[PDB]
Amino acid sequence: MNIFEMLRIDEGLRLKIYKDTEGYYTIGIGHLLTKSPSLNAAKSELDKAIGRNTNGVITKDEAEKLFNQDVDAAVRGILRNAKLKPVYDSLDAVRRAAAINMVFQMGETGVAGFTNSLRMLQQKRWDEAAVNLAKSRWYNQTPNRAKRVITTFRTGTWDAYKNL
Ligand SMILES: [Cl-]
Repeated sequence: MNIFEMLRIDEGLRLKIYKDTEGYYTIGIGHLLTKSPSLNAAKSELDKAIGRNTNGVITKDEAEKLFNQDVDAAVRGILRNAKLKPVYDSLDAVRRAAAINMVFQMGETGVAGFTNSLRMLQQKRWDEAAVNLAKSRWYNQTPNRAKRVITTFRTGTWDAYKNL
């Protein structure tokens, strides 16, 4: 298991434009295109992302290319953020994956707002951090995925992803 396999499990893979859990146009492995309700606007973003005039449809190779870029962007966002970087630096590689997962799903700004959870993670108060993380719109809206990510933070193991 690793961050790529982890996010592949959590996001799935779809080669045609679809709507994510919030109703936003998305493609591939959870690549958000736009928050606009316009499918045309989504298609425009897709073509710009891929570098060709698509039919709202991409190849697996293209989906994986975007995915790698998005994983990179998440790590980049963490390392450039004053609130996220020290917590990330403080973590083991398994828990680092959980942090990347959250940033991939909700963005750097959203994750940086988990101030109290972040503090508990940096203190390595795993059970307390887990309890705090679950007190969120995030957990309520995507509880099964959030449970997996929280279990990863709680245990520093891949146990939540091993049956998957
Ligand atoms: Cl599930």
